[PDB]
Amino acid sequence: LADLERAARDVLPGEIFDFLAGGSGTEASLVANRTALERVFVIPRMLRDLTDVTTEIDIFGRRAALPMAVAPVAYQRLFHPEGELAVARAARDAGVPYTICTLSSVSLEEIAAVGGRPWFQLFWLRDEKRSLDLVRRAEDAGCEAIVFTVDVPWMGRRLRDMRNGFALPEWVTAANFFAPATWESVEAVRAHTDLPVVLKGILAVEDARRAVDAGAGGIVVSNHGGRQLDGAVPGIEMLGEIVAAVSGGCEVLVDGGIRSGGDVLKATALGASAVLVGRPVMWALAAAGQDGVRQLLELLAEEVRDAMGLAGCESVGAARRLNTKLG
Amino acid sequence: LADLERAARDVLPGEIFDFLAGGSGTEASLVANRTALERVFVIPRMLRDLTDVTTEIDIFGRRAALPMAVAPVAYQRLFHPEGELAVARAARDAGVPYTICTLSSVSLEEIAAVGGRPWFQLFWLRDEKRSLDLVRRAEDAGCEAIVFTVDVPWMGRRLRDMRNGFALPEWVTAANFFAPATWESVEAVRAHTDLPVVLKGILAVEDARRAVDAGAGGIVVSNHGGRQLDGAVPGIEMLGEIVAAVSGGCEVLVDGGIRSGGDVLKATALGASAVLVGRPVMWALAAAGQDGVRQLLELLAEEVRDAMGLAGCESVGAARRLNTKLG
Amino acid sequence: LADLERAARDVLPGEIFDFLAGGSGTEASLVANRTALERVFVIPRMLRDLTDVTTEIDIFGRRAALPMAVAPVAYQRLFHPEGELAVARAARDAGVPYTICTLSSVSLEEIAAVGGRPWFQLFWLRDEKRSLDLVRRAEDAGCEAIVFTVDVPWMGRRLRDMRNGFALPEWVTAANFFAPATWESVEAVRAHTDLPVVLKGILAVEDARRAVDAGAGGIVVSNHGGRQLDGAVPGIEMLGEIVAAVSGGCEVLVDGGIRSGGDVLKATALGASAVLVGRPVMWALAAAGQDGVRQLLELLAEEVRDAMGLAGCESVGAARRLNTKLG
Amino acid sequence: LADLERAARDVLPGEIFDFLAGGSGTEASLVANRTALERVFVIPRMLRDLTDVTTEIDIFGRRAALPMAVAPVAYQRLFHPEGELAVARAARDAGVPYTICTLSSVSLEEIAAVGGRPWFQLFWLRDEKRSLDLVRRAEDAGCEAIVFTVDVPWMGRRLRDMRNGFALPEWVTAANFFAPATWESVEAVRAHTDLPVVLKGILAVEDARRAVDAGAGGIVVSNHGGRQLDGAVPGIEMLGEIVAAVSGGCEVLVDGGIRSGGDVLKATALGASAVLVGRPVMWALAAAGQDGVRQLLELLAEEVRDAMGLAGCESVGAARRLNTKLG
Ligand SMILES: Cc1cc2nc3c(=O)[nH]c(=O)nc-3n(C[C@H](O)[C@H](O)[C@H](O)COP(=O)(O)O)c2cc1C
Ligand SMILES: Cc1cc2nc3c(=O)[nH]c(=O)nc-3n(C[C@H](O)[C@H](O)[C@H](O)COP(=O)(O)O)c2cc1C
Ligand SMILES: Cc1cc2nc3c(=O)[nH]c(=O)nc-3n(C[C@H](O)[C@H](O)[C@H](O)COP(=O)(O)O)c2cc1C
Ligand SMILES: Cc1cc2nc3c(=O)[nH]c(=O)nc-3n(C[C@H](O)[C@H](O)[C@H](O)COP(=O)(O)O)c2cc1C
Ligand SMILES: C[C@H](C(=O)O)c1ccccc1
Ligand SMILES: C[C@H](C(=O)O)c1ccccc1
Ligand SMILES: C[C@H](C(=O)O)c1ccccc1
Ligand SMILES: C[C@H](C(=O)O)c1ccccc1
Ligand SMILES: C[C@H](C(=O)O)c1ccccc1
Ligand SMILES: C[C@H](C(=O)O)c1ccccc1
Ligand SMILES: C[C@H](C(=O)O)c1ccccc1
Ligand SMILES: C[C@H](C(=O)O)c1ccccc1
Repeated sequence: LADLERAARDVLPGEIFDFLAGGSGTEASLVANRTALERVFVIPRMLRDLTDVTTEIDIFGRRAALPMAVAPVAYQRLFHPEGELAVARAARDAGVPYTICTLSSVSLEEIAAVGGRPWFQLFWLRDEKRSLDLVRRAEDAGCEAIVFTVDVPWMGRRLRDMRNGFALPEWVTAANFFAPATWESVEAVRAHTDLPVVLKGILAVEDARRAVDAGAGGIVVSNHGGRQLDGAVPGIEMLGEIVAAVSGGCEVLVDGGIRSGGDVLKATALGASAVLVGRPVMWALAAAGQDGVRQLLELLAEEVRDAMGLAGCESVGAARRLNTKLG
Repeated sequence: LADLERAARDVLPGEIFDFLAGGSGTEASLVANRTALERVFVIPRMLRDLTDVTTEIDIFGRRAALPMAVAPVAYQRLFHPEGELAVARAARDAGVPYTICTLSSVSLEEIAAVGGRPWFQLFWLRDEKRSLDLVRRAEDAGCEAIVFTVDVPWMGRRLRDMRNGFALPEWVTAANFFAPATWESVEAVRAHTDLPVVLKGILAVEDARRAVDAGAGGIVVSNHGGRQLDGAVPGIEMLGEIVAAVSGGCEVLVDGGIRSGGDVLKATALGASAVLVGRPVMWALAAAGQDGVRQLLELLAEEVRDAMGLAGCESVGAARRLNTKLG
Repeated sequence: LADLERAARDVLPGEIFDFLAGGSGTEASLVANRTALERVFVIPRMLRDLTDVTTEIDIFGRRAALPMAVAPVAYQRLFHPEGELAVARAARDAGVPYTICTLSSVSLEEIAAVGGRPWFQLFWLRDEKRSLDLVRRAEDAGCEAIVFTVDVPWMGRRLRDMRNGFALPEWVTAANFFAPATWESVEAVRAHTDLPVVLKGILAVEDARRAVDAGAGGIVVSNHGGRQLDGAVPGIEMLGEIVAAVSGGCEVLVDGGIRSGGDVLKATALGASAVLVGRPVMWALAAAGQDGVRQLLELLAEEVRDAMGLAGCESVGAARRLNTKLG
Repeated sequence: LADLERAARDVLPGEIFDFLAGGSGTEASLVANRTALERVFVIPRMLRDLTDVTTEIDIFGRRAALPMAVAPVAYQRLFHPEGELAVARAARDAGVPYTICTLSSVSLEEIAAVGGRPWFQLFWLRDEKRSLDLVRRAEDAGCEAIVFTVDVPWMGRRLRDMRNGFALPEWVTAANFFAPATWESVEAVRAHTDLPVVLKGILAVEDARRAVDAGAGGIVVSNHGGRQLDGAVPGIEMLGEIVAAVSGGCEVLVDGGIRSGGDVLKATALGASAVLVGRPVMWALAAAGQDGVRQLLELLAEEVRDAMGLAGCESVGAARRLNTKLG
């Protein structure tokens, strides 16, 4: 919700609010994530049984309360002193998976100890052995999926951060402590874990197909929130094509700009299994810590149920069968 | 007309003007109703006989003076002290059907006693028997059609109203005194009345077809003025597809954003039998009571005749055969 | 040119500037005339012989210096005291046809006496005999074509004029001194003159075809400058379709929003034989009388030649064979 | 980069900043060059080997460091006292071809003596012999290609310059010291040089094909930065069609609005061999002379490499095989 964004702008130092809000380049891809969702209209169905509307899904072996997970966002102590623990606690209590980052400001084992349904996001290290160590650590700690970020051979050029000369406060560190990943890297991860491997940052149809062929359990259709290639298509504009191409071969998630339950409904109707949400979770953390994130997740939960029922869907499956029109 | 909107803003308390003007969510569907009409252009015909231009139609057994009816709008005493009686009187005198609401602030029997061509809008009650009682009451009072609202399994989230903490003044009540409706509910209504049943809030083509199959006498292609699902397609964007699918099997009405006789002409040219008009009627009621609504209906009548003749149509039938271009 | 518009706003009384600038309704069709031209892009050709670029055309038996004529605009004494005589003189000297109006503020015989290539615009009178008298007068005076306006069964609702309570100054009159025209009216005119009859205000393809069948020598594809049906498609959006349908059976002119030589080039490339120009001619008349109109026509002549040659066209015929892309 | 534009506005006299920034007419084609690029989105590829990303290309017999050359811009002493020598030096040092203009404010032999990879832009003179002299001079001086400008049968109408009454300062001259070029002119140039002839200002597909047939070694798909025909399509909107039509028969360059490495990537993905960059180079020259241009070229080099790798391309060839989506 947009209320939370203003609250976060008030509390955070400007340069940190910019690290959070910004995109790469001219921010064309950042803006397009929103434009893309705004142009999607749902064709709701009427007069269906709504006696037992449920927003639950099963994904990567487990039930989730909503078709949504908290996206990986590095260094969450930048936003609140409890950082990742505040968010992970709120996510647990909401029944939403939480993605622990490779660049988390609290150790992955500490965040996993919170409980809930933790996933682990991997950045490939120069050193196949350390990469595979991180994976093994995550698995030993009870993470349920490996979200391999594949869109960051190196970081995008964030002009806000360069303009600010933004740097990590010395009170924030990479508590778990890089090279471009390839398909060979994916295979090394797949061969070393029994957890589902989910490739995050896929936009081309042939890469979605190859992800299935590679043994991925999922993909996240994503332009990294407009922070990587400036001019990369929004994931929501590729999603329907990608869902058709994989034809049920893996879960297909999407992110970028999801700001309401209606947006979740749009993504579902375009064929997404679930969405990730990034910036809004951080606005809520900045504004009110754990209880802020809890309130955000409850509002999203309400909005998703509302939208589903208004659209005649008693389940997320039904929402996936909704048609859309581009406006 | 837009003159009336400003007049109403001046006279009404802010929170009531917001209950009236607002949509759900981000108001995306509210804005899109207008955008959709603005992008439609008519291809007028020339050099046709206009000696006897008539705006009359026959609908649900009766003549109407224009291809238009007053939409159901709950609690019209919110806008003027004479509420529904002022509007119903003006509608009668203009030869326009008036839709009496389930949530009317004057009793349905009182409004029907005004005369004219009253229709009755139904909200389904938890309790098939009370629902069917309302229907029987309406029929006994001389209502000519049952407008079953099928897009409100529960109310949309109106953020204006939540922000205002808007509530009914204790001087406005539901003078006729809820559960999600299904297709079984439609059948129960159809089996209990000889009046045409008109399903209001249809947007999917397959729901329009099923409405015909269900024995509806009409549908209203509608996103509830942008007040229900935020992100629901505008009815005007579905209308041509829907008209083709039903292929004369029931009357096909449309609403949402109709603000002029030219807009009526656009809807007709897209295949609508008639339109509903909501907010403008309430602006006129707020501004000048019965005579306000009369002046609005006379202006609309003038604008419809003007537009028709400019477009070479001596009858509404001819207007339906006009072609359009999207701009 | 836009310089002239400001100059005219300065000199004219507000209500007269509004009679000139305004459209009907919400001015949707007025704005769309401009939008339509702005979205058209020309694909220029290179490396062609331009040794003898000519902007001349033959139309309705006679040479014209440019593919352009002055549109019919009633009551030109509203804008300058010399009214129609100032404009007709400038047009003559530029080699541009001038359309004398039925509602001219100087008599048709006086304006024709100026010389040049006068056409005569007809409004159909209640009274076939008086209509045919006007036609005969025009023909006896040496007018070369009858421009039958077919888009005014009655006048559009000009809200600017209603708001101003605009009325003709008693010093402006209809110096030549109404009913809806039909196809029978066209035939009566065609049977009573040997001059080419040009139907002005055609937008539907089937009306363009029927115009040919009816023996018209031309049509003007036009929404009457956005002053008749509000929501009528711009002529420029129908032109290519219309040109294809008539397949050389009559001349096909266009008007609405032409504001430069580049706009003339766009219209030509879409298949127009020539354009009409209305409002700009009146801005020039208001600003500087006869010499104002002369300067406007010389600027347009320069701009047309410039655009043609830049686009590799040594003749208007070649310009008609240019391709376009919609942006 | 946009930083440089403001810096240049500060330092340059207004009328010179306008000679540089302006387009012809209403500047519709100038704006459309930017719009066109902004609507192009790239579909990046992931997980490819990026161990040796190279931005180098071979063109017209020689290696270039980037798929980019400095566009021909007349009279560069207008912007800085070192004019063309400052730019040519920076280009040399960056490994970017520099296009020497026929209307250069330093002699072509002086600029060629700088070294690097100089090309020579030709304007056709009234006098085939002088034209061919210029060509021979360029060839004798070591220029590697002849960029024949074919979109200037005469200059466009630059309203900024007419409004300013802009004229060359007497301290700027055409140091190398006109008629419309035709296909016969192209042949005369082709027959008189062994250098590749590159036709600059092609927009029609059939002109691109005829350029190949004529023995051109390249074309530049271009609307001359919006300075020639106002309303000419942007080159970027024709590029994909043109690349398909020539089917490898010559190099296909593009210009107009390229303002970042991401823009270069878009052009490549649409099929361009390379781009030209005009205005930005002049902003950098105005702001900081030779070192300004060097800094611009290093920033562009960084941005091109960044974008390529983010998009999974280890070479420009790979970038050409990227797909795009129009937004
Ligand atoms: C401050 C910030 C940090 C991020 N850090 C990471 C990261 O460490 N790993 C990752 O895969 N994605 C990262 N992302 C991208 C998000 O996972 C997600 O793709 C993007 O934020 C989704 O868009 P949304 O923020 O619009 O909801 C980050 C995003 C932001 C805004
Ligand atoms: C204040 C308000 C109250 C409404 N109440 C009802 C209602 O009780 N029943 C119903 O079916 N629709 C209701 N509607 C929706 C209208 O019938 C209609 O679909 C919508 O207003 C049409 O759009 P328009 O207002 O843009 O003309 C209401 C609309 C407004 C603005
Ligand atoms: C003040 C005014 C008066 C007009 N009078 C007439 C008229 O008497 N007869 C006619 O056929 N068209 C008339 N028109 C329409 C023009 O002939 C022409 O279709 C329209 O002005 C073309 O558009 P433009 O003004 O954008 O160039 C008039 C237009 C204006 C602005
Ligand atoms: C001030 C100026 C002068 C120019 N002079 C020439 C010229 O002498 N020869 C030529 O072929 N193009 C000329 N051009 C056009 C450029 O070569 C190029 O096509 C255009 O600038 C590319 O667009 P960009 O400026 O947006 O990068 C000129 C452009 C500008 C802005
Ligand atoms: C992936 C993520 C991002 O900001 O996109 C990131 C944040 C900080 C440092 C490295 C990467
Ligand atoms: C005009 C409207 C819009 O884009 O607001 C629209 C919605 C759905 C499909 C087409 C157009
Ligand atoms: C259907 C209608 C509405 O506002 O959409 C309504 C108004 C007041 C209370 C309930 C429903
Ligand atoms: C450009 C114009 C508009 O959208 O204003 C248009 C009207 C009808 C069809 C296409 C375009
Ligand atoms: C046709 C023309 C017009 O304004 O469109 C007109 C002007 C004055 C009076 C009648 C008609
Ligand atoms: C993007 C550009 C525009 O509309 O400015 C365009 C010109 C011609 C064709 C398509 C797009
Ligand atoms: C081609 C170029 C231009 O400005 O487009 C030019 C600049 C000055 C003088 C002549 C031509
Ligand atoms: C909505 C978005 C945009 O134009 O910003 C888009 C990007 C690529 C393709 C279609 C739409």
